[PDB]
Amino acid sequence: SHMVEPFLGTWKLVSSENFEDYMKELGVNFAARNMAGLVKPTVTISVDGKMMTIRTESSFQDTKISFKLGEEFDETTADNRKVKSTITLENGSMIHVQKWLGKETTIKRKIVDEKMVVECKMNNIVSTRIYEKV
Ligand SMILES: CCCCCCCCCCCCCC(=O)O
Repeated sequence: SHMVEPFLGTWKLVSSENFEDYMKELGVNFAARNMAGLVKPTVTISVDGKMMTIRTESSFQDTKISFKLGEEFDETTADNRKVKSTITLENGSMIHVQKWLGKETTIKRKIVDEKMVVECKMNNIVSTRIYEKV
């Protein structure tokens, strides 16, 4: 397994653009939007054989997912949506699709200059979050 290797590690958020409207588009209630909005999460990406784990830790939230690449799985998101998630590697990006209630959002991560640039998109609203390797 070579294609995941650049994303393996511990990443700490350092910048965020338009996260408020992305969450607004997602339906996150306004109280939760300021819990998520004023915090810098640490995201940990790891592999244990067949299995990948992506842990997100906050002051507030401490959620994580485990999955095999390209195998849909059930996920409860931090805002309590019950989604169907599929995570692939495509063109050197890691792509996470969530589908729920006939809605979809995607989270794309790519390594640029040793930083992890994460693009969150729903319905033409885009948020860009950039993490630094710890
Ligand atoms: C626990 C407080 C509620 C937070 C709700 C927003 C989370 C929904 C999806 C956020 C995905 C951010 C992805 C990332 O930057 O790694």
